This record gives sequence, C-alpha cells and structure tokens, in this order.
Amino acid sequence: EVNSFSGYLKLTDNVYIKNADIVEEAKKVKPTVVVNAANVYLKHGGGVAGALNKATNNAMQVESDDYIATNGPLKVGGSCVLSGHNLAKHCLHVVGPNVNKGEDIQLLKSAYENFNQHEVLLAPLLSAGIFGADPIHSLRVCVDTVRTNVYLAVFDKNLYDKLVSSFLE
Repeated sequence: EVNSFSGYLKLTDNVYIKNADIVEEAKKVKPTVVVNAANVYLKHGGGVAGALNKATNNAMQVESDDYIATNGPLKVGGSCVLSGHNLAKHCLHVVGPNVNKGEDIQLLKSAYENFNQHEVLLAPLLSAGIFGADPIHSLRVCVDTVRTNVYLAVFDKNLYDKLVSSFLE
C-alpha cells in the first residue's frame, strides 16, 4: 500500500522520525512524495540526492538536466516537483541552505515551508551532510515550520539518537 510508514517515532502531531535509509524507506513505504535534498542546479552527484538518483538508475538526473536547461535553476529555500520515478509518485526537490558554502541558515525555514503543499512526505533532514548545517537546529525548524505529515529518515544511528534526545529535552 502507498504511504505505509512503519516503525516511526512520533515527535509531534505531524513529525515522525526513524533510523533508516531513505532509499530503502522509499522502497518499503511507496510514498506519494519523497523529498530530495537538492541543490539549485538539480545536480545529484552527492549526498542524499546521489543516493536517490542512483536508486532511479540515473533517471532522476536525466529528467533534472532536461528540466534545468529549459526552466532555469531553483532558488535556495525553494522547490520543484518532478517525477518520483520508481521511488515515489512525486519527488519534491527542496533546496536547503548550504552553510558550508556561506548561504544564510535562515533560508532553512523557507526550505521546510515547501513541505506544506503536500499532505504526507518521506524526507531527509534538510541542510544536513554536505550542506553543513546543525542537525539539531534543522529538526527544530522542521517541527516549527512543517504542518503536514513528515516522516524523517536518518540513517546514521549516532545522529538519530542525538536528535531524539534533543527533541525530548
């Protein structure tokens, strides 16, 4: 069945978290929407984007390249909706700020606001990893900003454990 999310920990009325690999979750769950941790040029060579793209056998990148060549880049804090290929009905490509590259952390709020157009989403923690932002902060912005139902996948067990502890303080 679609959107079969299993084994999540409910944080708030609409935010859930699991220590899991987002690619494997997308396969198990068959979600309507998977969120990609995109950059403005939809170049999915690394991070979560690379994992999602590889799981689509490069179909996501081919589609994204054609999109960008005609439609131009996204903005930091922005999004677009493309195909979910084999992983979901839709992929919501969301650009969080890359604070490793000096972008404004305040754009992380705008980034999460993109989730509010979709009733339920499977998602990574925005601006983590190669984007360099503090994950405890990202979870707080998620909780404070997203109103629709978001199921967060965090594969690194140590990070998952610190996030749950932070939420429960």
